[PDB]
Amino acid sequence: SMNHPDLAGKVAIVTGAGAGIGLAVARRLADEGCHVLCADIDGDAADAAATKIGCGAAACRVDVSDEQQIIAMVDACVAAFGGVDKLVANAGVVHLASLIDTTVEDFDRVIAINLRGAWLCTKHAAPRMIERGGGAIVNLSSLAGQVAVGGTGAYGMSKAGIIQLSRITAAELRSSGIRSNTLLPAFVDTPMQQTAMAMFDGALGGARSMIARLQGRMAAPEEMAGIVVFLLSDDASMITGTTQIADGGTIAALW
Amino acid sequence: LAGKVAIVTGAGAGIGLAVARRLADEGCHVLCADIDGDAADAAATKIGCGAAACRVDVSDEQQIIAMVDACVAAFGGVDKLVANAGVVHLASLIDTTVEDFDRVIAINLRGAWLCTKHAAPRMIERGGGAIVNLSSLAGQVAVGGTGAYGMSKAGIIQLSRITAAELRSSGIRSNTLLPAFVDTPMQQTAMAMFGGARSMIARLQGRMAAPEEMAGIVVFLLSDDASMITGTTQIADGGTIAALW
Amino acid sequence: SMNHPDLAGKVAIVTGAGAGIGLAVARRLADEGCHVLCADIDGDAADAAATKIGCGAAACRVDVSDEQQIIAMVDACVAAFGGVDKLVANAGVVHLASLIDTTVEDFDRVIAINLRGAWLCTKHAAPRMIERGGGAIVNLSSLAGQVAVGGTGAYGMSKAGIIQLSRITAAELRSSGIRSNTLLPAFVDTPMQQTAMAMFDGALGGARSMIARLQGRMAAPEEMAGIVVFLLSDDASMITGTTQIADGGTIAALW
Amino acid sequence: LAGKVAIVTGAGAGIGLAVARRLADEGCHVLCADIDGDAADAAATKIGCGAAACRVDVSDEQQIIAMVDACVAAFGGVDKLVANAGVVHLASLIDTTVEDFDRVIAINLRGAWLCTKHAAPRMIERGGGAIVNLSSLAGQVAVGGTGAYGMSKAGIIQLSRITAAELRSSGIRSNTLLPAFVDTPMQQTAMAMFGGARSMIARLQGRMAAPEEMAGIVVFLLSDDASMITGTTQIADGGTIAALW
Repeated sequence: SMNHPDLAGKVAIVTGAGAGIGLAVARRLADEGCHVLCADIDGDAADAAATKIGCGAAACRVDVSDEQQIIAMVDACVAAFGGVDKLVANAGVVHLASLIDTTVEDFDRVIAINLRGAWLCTKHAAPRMIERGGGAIVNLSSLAGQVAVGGTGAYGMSKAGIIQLSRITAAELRSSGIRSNTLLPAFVDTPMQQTAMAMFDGALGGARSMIARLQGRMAAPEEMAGIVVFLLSDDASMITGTTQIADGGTIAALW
Repeated sequence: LAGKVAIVTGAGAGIGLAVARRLADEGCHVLCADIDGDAADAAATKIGCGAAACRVDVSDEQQIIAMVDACVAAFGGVDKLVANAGVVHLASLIDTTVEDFDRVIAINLRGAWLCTKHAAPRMIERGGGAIVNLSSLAGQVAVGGTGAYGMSKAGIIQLSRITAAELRSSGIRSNTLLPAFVDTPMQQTAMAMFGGARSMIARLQGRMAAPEEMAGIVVFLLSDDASMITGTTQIADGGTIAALW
Repeated sequence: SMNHPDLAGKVAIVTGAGAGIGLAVARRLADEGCHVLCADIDGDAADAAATKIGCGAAACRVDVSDEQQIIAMVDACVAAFGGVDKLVANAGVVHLASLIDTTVEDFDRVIAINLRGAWLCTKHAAPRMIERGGGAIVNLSSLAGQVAVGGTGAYGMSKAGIIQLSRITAAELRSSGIRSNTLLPAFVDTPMQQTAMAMFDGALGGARSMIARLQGRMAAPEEMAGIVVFLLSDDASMITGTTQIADGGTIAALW
Repeated sequence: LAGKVAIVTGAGAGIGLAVARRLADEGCHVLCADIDGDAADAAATKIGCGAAACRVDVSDEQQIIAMVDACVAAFGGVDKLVANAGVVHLASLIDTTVEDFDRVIAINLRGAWLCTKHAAPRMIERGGGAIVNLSSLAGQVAVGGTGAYGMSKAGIIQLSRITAAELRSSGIRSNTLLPAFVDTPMQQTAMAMFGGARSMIARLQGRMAAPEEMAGIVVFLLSDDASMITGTTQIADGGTIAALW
């Protein structure tokens, strides 16, 4: 576990901060001296995150499928802490259906919340970062956005779109002092994926053994948070437009 | 590929037209689908050899279903699909509007998916088939201005992988073609917003590619010569991303 | 199966043309109207390939670990057919050992034959191609050169080096009219890999079932030859410095 | 990382020196290995805090074995390894000689492998460890002139994957760092053969990177914060390959 003094007094917005990776990201950032706006679709969970964290952190409710609500989030961060230095777009949904059974309604929702949402956070965060002299962004994608996982079509399509979001953000805002990188976790112990791992094949492992074989073990959300906080830090001054693979080796070999 | 039935979306102009003509030269029955019915008819007419024309708005699932059915009615079934329908949009990430984002995704990514969603069951009925989704180098490397476009093209790259994955056991293959700079009306309009176009092309890619050059790759990807190629991202960029030029 | 009239009367050198992918490449090229020099470490196998093929094709012996022998190969192709338009570097060895047990002697041999060999073929082929107004090259690598396969360290290191060979060849010779691309087959029915698949784990599939799960089925060498001949053709005019994955989907998903 | 033991090859100058100093700031015992013994001593002396110096020619397996043993003797064992030793060579693909190719491979690729070969058993004896192999953007994207160099750097990228694969169950992680343009003597000499250096750097990467900036990534990759990062190729190129610049 490493420290970053460049993060003391910085302001960060974390979306999906109510549970899992986002709650883990919010708490780690607070411990680095950040002012954190914990945003979530579930208003109570957001309040509860800020309550767990302390460190003067604040909460707000955001449905990242609505642009106006994203604008109101950034406004609230500015009004609570004076500006915006860091962004972690982590809000998202998982959806499971074969590619040929997925409905348009489901696809639209998954693209709106995941892809359109991550973009809109960058669209309204970045202007405020430019005023501060630069900033850092991490969008959470998934291994399913670069490698196929059966049943994750819509989801995977949205998560691929996020991987490219970071590149185009890096390209367009590097001369404004802004960095953007994508984090690709594989299998993490969080409520969001617990819905997903209900997927049980004709074999009794297949989640438990699937995950052990591919990744070695289940990942703790805390292990993704240390990566996110590194990527937001000045130790990552030379890292922009990259896909950070944090999959415990999953795609490094034939397992 | 003689005797095979192919649907090509955006067949009215550009790569789609070169792809349709080229599949026709290979003995293939071709349904030319386009949002412009006159371009569709004009293409089918230009090609001549059995090709049918069809008007499709790939933002509308119902019309995509009708297009596949039209191809079954005209030709018996469906063996090959080339999803080339698309739109370009230019605007910075921060100046892009929700409406333009939604429309670019709807047409490019959703449309490409829906085309596979409904063509694939017909390929299953035939014992298998092959899909080539047309994306862009801009779906993998950021070109400034091309946010919503690029994001949608990136998602198509992933469409092909998930398709290949779930449908391999049904004998269906899917790959993405990533052209860079090709002489087409869709692009020429785009590129006309000018390290500017002319010299970038010469330097990265060597010269502008013809739509025909792309067509011969599509056809290769659709053929039994590509029988062990599936879920891949095919780069036809003249070296652009291979080197620091 | 598709045709290419642009290949009639073209001259191709195929190394490792005695068996497997190379024999398959040589025979397909002959059927496209190519003059083929079938080169192999095993002189008899080379003669026998040219004998199977007919079509005026010729044979020569080459140990691609020796530069002089590579020079003599190109000389013989020039003397037999007048020049050199196409190259397929396919000569190679497989070696199996854990990364920590591999000897220097074994590493050196595997790098010399695979990596140094493919390079040297390009070094002495390319000048002759430049005289003809351009040309095409395919180097055979392996999925093991981009993804880890346990026991293939040296081999995999050499095969990665080949993937980059193509990029640097494309870069340096594009303005001379020369294209270079790498083919990455996974699991093919050839004698070269049959040594490899003797690798049997604590489970009875593990080759048979390993290969079915990952790739769907065993690949026929003929299926790699159609890809090589495409890549050498003018239908690939816009393809240079790429890694052609012909793995039947192996790395497209979590299998 | 306090209390951990690290071997850094090529610690005498450049990224290696920044890596050694930076691990020292983190409470880590460091063996500074370099082909130049004076640079090794000078580095260990500059750092001061327990660091030992060691002369190594990574083309020679026997000296690599002695280096690991020296680190065990000095500090008890080995937890971390940073293989940064290397040489640059410039020559076109067709003008490169077998001798220069052999030497570049020997030092860069073989040397990096041998360092892992012998350090890893010591990491196993400790319950695990972490490796960072230093490669180059030139190992993935072709820079003209850099053939043998690039080929060797590409192989290192694969070293890290096979290492991660076979050694994950022993608690060992391995990753590659791919810097682009960093202000170091090794590079400055290289880059001095001048779309030329100054402007390419500004355009692709934004500015030249400091060796320190690279060091902080190495340290991150060696830390328990990177506990779910293994077999990866870490890109620290300031955006170079993310966009068409």
